[PDB]
Amino acid sequence: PDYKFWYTQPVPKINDEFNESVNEPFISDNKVEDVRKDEYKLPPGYSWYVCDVKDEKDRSEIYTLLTDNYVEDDDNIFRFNYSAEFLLWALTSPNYLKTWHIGVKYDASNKLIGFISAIPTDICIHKRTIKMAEVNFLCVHKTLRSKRLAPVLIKEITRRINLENIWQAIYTAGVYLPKPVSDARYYHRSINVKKLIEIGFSSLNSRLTMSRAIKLYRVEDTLNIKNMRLMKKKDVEGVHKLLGSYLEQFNLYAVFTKEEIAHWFLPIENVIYTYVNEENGKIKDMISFYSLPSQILGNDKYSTLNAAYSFYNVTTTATFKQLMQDAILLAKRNNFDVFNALEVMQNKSVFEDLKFGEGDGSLKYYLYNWKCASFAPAHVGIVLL
Ligand SMILES: CCCCCCCCCCCCCC(=O)SCCNC(=O)CCNC(=O)[C@H](O)C(C)(C)COP(=O)(O)OP(=O)(O)OC[C@H]1O[C@@H](n2cnc3c(N)ncnc32)[C@H](O)[C@@H]1OP(=O)(O)O
Ligand SMILES: Cc1nn(C)c(C)c1CCOc1c(-c2ccc3c(c2)c(CN(C)C)nn3C)ccc(F)c1F
Ligand SMILES: [Cl-]
Repeated sequence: PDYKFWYTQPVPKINDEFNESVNEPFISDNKVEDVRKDEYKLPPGYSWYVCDVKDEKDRSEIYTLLTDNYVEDDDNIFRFNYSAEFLLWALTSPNYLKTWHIGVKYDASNKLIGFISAIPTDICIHKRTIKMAEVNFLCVHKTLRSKRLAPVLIKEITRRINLENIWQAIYTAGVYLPKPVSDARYYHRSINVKKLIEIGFSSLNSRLTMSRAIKLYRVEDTLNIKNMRLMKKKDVEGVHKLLGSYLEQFNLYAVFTKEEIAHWFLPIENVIYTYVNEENGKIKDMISFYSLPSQILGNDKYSTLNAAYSFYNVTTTATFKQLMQDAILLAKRNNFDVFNALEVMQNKSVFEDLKFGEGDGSLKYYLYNWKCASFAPAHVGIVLL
């Protein structure tokens, strides 16, 4: 309603809208020399802490903070449980900066109570490519909510990003803020349907008995693209071409270098899965999904929902439906309970046929210090972790 913090920031007002001829910063001609060199003031008893995510102990402190205090679903039934190895992968992409991994400690206990992170990436927005920061993993301890700590974290990481002569950022949130460039509902494809029913993720009715639900979501254990196999280092050049060509159609996407392709797609158990179809030495199809479990709050039988999240998928030798059918199958083969996807890129066109259910909310895409026309989520070509 009031947006007292966000209306001090270079972002659109709630009722602002720009036509497609507008694609530029709110504030231009920024000078690194004029950026503040002092850290933002914290309340007494709290201090900034630079986290070394490559140090197991520092990384474990971040892991604990998020496990206990990060995103929950709208009904406080699930809480994200990013693994420590996932956080390593998500935060140490090519040319990342340690000083963009910012913690807040409570001095008396020496314990982390706040975190925010960014990584650098080239972002193409309406065909214009801008060096940006991708902001993620903003988290304040549950006991310290609504004390205006989040604006301090946001202003401090803004300052540190500006020190590197970067003046734009991309971020996503479930909360509505000024002002989304796009808004994407999420959908869920049941794989282990008995577990999903028992934990309250899915439901039954008189027409859909347990046995009927299990049969509805049963899948054939045979791939439409028979040679889909785990990506290897030799495939980096081919994935770079296949995905890079595909993404140029969208209004918002990351312009991956080959080093970034290797980092974001080479498979890591329980973190990132990429499968490729190689034909005549060329990569002609790819499937990828990442592992993001949710802790199941207060369930005595199951502690974790094992969820695969659709990442980037491209096909040239099958239909997109056939490709995403294989994606579901590959997630099932890797013991995931549910396959989750946003209505971005071509995804929505397969949701009905492949038996996805609509979820309870949406993920909003935002840019910082950029004015441009908004667009439908099918024009979004980027997925943030
Ligand atoms: C050039 C470089 C620029 C770099 C920066 C680019 C921007 C990056 C922006 C960050 C991108 C994050 C990407 C992700 O990580 S999205 C993941 C967000 N994390 C969670 O949801 C975890 C669980 N919740 C929490 O930890 C806290 O509730 C957080 C920390 C989220 C808010 O803490 P708290 O609830 O204790 O609130 P407060 O009293 O301190 O602060 C209230 C103010 O903060 C605004 N708020 C609330 N939630 C969010 C949110 N998710 N993005 C942006 N702003 C948010 C809110 O509208 C209000 O402002 P205004 O309404 O009064 O104006
Ligand atoms: C399961 C589950 N367990 N928990 C704890 C939730 C919230 C869910 C729903 C997940 O919804 C998503 C999200 C999705 C939706 C909201 C999100 C997120 C992802 C993120 C993480 N990144 C993108 C910032 N933050 N927020 C607020 C992104 C892509 C999807 F395909 C989803 F199904
Ligand atoms: Cl200020």
